[PDB]
Amino acid sequence: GELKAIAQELKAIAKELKAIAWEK
Amino acid sequence: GELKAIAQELKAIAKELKAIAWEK
Amino acid sequence: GELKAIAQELKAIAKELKAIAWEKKAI
Amino acid sequence: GELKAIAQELKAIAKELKAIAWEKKAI
Ligand SMILES: [N+]
Ligand SMILES: [N+]
Ligand SMILES: [N+]
Ligand SMILES: [N+]
Repeated sequence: GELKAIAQELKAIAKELKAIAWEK
Repeated sequence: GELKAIAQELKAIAKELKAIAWEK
Repeated sequence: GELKAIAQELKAIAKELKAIAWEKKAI
Repeated sequence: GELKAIAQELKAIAKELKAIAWEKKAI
């Protein structure tokens, strides 16, 4: 449910932070 | 580096939220 | 800019989690 | 309790990300 959708958002953010690390 | 460690923390939280969903 | 926008999103998720926690608590 | 503790952690990470964003900006 809701908490699963939030967990998916966190995993998407985790990928963004790793992309920022490796350039910006 | 730092941002990778934070991304790992977010992925660990995502797993906690999914565990909370499926019981608590 | 991007890190600041992600910081806002995480604070917003924290609010959302407290609302969920409360709804469960209340019920 | 647990969701509230995770909410605090996410707000703390948001602060940490703004500090990082700022350090990069400043440099
Ligand atoms: N995001
Ligand atoms: N946690
Ligand atoms: N969100
Ligand atoms: N943290």
